[PDB]
Amino acid sequence: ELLKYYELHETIGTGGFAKVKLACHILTGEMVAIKIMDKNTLGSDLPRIKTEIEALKNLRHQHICQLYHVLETANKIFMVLEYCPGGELFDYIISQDRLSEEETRVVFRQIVSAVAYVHSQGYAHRDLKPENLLFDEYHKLKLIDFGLCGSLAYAAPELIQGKSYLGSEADVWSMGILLYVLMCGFLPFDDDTAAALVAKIMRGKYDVPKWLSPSSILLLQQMLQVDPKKRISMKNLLNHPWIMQDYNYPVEWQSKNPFIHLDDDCVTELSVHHRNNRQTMEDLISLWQYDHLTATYLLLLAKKARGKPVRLR
Ligand SMILES: O=C(Nc1ccc2c(c1)CNCC2)c1ccc(F)cc1
Repeated sequence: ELLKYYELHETIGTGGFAKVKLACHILTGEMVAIKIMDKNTLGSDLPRIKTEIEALKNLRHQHICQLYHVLETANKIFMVLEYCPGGELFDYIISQDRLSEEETRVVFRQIVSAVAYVHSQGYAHRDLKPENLLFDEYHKLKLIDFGLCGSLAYAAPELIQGKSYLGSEADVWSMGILLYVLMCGFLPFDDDTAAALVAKIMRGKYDVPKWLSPSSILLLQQMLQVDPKKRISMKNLLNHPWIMQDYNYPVEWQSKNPFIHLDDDCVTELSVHHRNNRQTMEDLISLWQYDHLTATYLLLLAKKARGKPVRLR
């Protein structure tokens, strides 16, 4: 209803919180994903989502899944998001059992990039797990659900015991757990009772498979220090020996597509369409409301990047 700015297609994952519906932006012809939140189901965590959405308006990175449009009806919230055909990182591992060191490295370098960018913008994800890591058609990673139950396995020990934590030192712990599951295909700390799970995280002791290389084991033990003072810093991680073991350059965390100025061709096409001049069109865009204009601009930008003509129907 009312979001007939879009033709609706397939359903690609329902949660008891938010469902995702596939869609097509009428004007641009561009494929999109729609996260459908129900305000009734949220309730005591609506500002949780509003703050999540407000962070997501200020993040423009190649490994962050792009927000196009927010739409809030009487009872529903619609997030219009970058289309990620490739699927989830979680489902990518379970199908390969585990990834090669060389492939984990390729993927890991992308997580580091997305996460470093986020930090530089003065945010921490505070939930890095393979269920938040989507793949595009070019098999590049995109980061989702910035939100902050079964994230207890990926939780930092100082986060567990309600101590004073830094959001980056936590993000580093999470990336250690993720690095483990990438190479092994199972969790380093895992238990049926959640108290014994909490015990193993504090103990800091974990299994090491025979297939793990020494540099791997060594990076893992740098990353899964219980004491946050002892954990590897984000700064030291970008140019780490292991990280640079195949592609001998540090992580390119800097946004490769910054929001700088508005694109000329997009502004001219929106001016002809919305039947007003360049300046009145530019002012209207620069307001960045995450309405249909923001979606049309950002999706015309997408169309331009593909080498398709910068035109609405
Ligand atoms: O576009 C998304 N996923 C997607 C799109 C197409 C297909 C899939 C996932 C998986 N089956 C093949 C087709 C997507 C993007 C963002 C998001 F938060 C949730 C889902």
